[PDB]
Parts: sequence; C-alpha cells; structure tokens
Amino acid sequence: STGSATTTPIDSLDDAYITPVQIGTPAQTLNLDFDTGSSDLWVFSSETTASEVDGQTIYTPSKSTTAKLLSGATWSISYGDGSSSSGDVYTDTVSVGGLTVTGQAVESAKKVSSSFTEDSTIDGLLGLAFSTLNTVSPTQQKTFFDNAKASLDSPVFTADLGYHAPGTYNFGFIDTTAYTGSITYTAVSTKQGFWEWTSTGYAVGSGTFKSTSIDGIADTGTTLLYLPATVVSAYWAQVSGAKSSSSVGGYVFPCSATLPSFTFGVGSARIVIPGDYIDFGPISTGSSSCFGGIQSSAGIGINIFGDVALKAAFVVFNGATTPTLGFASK
Ligand SMILES: N=C(N)SCc1ccc(CSC(=N)N)cc1
Ligand SMILES: N=C(N)SCc1ccc(CSC(=N)N)cc1
Repeated sequence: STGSATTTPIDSLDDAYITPVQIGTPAQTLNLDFDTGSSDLWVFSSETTASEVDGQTIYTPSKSTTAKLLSGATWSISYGDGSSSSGDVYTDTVSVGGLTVTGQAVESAKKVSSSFTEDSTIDGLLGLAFSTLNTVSPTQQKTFFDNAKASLDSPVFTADLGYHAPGTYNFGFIDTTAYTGSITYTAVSTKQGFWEWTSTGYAVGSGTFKSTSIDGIADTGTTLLYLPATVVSAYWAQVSGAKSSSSVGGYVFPCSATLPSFTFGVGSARIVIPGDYIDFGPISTGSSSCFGGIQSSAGIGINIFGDVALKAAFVVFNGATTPTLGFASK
C-alpha cells in the first residue's frame, strides 16, 4: 500500500505545515502538524478543556464506531518552544492520503498550553520520529508510520515541503518526478529517538564550502534552521545590518535586505537554501526589522534541520531495519 497527502503552510511565512488526516468511522478530518521530531499522534478533542479550544476542529471519539478507550493510558508531552499538552488515549482507524491504519493510538488532549489554543489552524500533531519517544504510559504506543510499515510497498515516507506553497507527504514510495538529480543517502543514529544525521559542511552564498561535521536532526516540526553559533555568525556577517538581538530572541536583519543562500552538505552532495527562504518577516507588525530563518542552536543542545532546510529538498525518511535519510535537490 501507499498514501499521498498534500501539506499546506498555515500562514504566509510557512510557520508550520498542516496535513489533513481522517480519524474514526465515519471519518473526522483534522489538520495535523506532521512532526518528524516527536512520536505522539495527539488531537484536540471533545475532552479538551473548553476554554483551551479556540477554533480548532475536534475529534469526538463517542461519534466514532471504531474508537476504543485504551484503558488506563495517559500521555503528556512538551515541545521545543515550551508548549505542552496531555490527556487520555483511544485506538481508532487513521488514514493519511489513502493509507489506512487500524488500531492507531489517537491521543486525545484534555489540556493544551496557550500557544496551541492561540493557533486555530493546527488541530494536533502526528509524530514521525521513532516510537521509542512515544509518551503514552504505562504502555508505549507506535507511530502511524511504524504501524503502517509492514503494509507499505517500501518502508519509507518522504517530505516535500513547499516554500510559500503546498507540498506533499508520501508513504510507501518515492516519487521520482518530485526531485532533480539523485537522492544522496546518509547514516542515521536512532539513539536519541530522532532522525539524527551528520551534515558534511556548509557554504554561505557564493562562498567556499567549509568541510565540517554538523550533527543534527531532520525535524519537520521545527520551523527554522538551528546550527552552531560559529556557522550562524558566518551567515549573518554577510547581511548588512544583521545582529543578534537578545530582546527579540535571535538574529534579526533589515527587511530591505536581499539575503544570501545557505548550502549544507549531504555526503558529497549539496542542498542550496535560497536566501528568500531565510526571511521570516517583520519581528512585529509594521516593523522594518525582520526575523532570520537561520538561528543559533547554542542552548538547545542539538542542531535542528527544520523546515527552512528541509523545504529546499526532497527528503526520504527510510525506515528499513537500519534507517537512513535521503536528500535530493528539487
Ligand atoms: N534532546 C535534547 N537534549 S536536545 C533538545 C531538543 C530536541 C528536539 C527538539 C525538537 S522536538 C519536536 N520537533 N517535537 C527541540 C529541542
Ligand atoms: N498572554 C498574553 N499576554 S497575549 C495571549 C494572546 C496571544 C495571541 C492572540 C491572538 S491569536 C488568537 N486570538 N487566537 C491573543 C492573545
């Protein structure tokens, strides 16, 4: 089997991407944030504290004839931005782009933090990291991908995120029309539960490539590209007037600037992030200071190849017995 679903930016800045997901019988369609940096499928629901729901579509398990309460199971998770959510667990039928899993753990939120409430466009998360990170207790649950894998034509999924445009998540096949050139595969460590890999270096604009190992994670659930301070300083030094702002929380730059590209290495291959992809727009409405899309990972404890990087590529998440990642230009 295979599945194929379109993923759409939530706003004009590509702050996150949502993908429609069918849950239950009859189907209830929710728009979820597919997150290769976590491993829980959780949804706003009829159980969510009423004051914490503001415009999201909810899952109502009592209206699904295939929903079953997973007795005694609870979950609780935190995200890189300090947001969090928690609740109880059902199993139900979940379909993505025509691919169906029965018995998928659907984590129903009883509580969500304010940043989830305030974002009406995201109805929950669909985790695609390794199932060892799943938070359900006392019996850990498998991700949608893990549950689907045995049925898939090939044990892979692919991320093809758009820049200010829709893109695609495919399960079970590699669309050879969706990329240029070849896919370069690279080793993954699963020891932290992430799609963790080592980039072979970087270049800024038309500058020379610096060969240096950069360990980090392929994370569709993080918006920006977080890299070591040395790398990020080298990038922003090429932008007149750019500075690191302690009060804003990162590098900012004049909105009048034209940004240079940023290249990262995948083995001997090179993925080029166009400069425009690094512009995250005014720091506050009406400002002429703009927020940068490449930020320091110092203090986060890991480098993160988030959407800024991934959207410049066609990315294969190969979930064979020894997982690997693939990257192609597009
Ligand atoms: N694990 C560590 N000690 S590094 C801290 C860290 C790890 C992962 C993320 C992204 S989580 C996500 N995409 N839901 C953010 C921060
Ligand atoms: N806690 C605060 N000082 S402001 C909290 C807050 C953030 C964002 C908005 C606009 S998005 C919306 N209304 N859903 C409204 C309130």
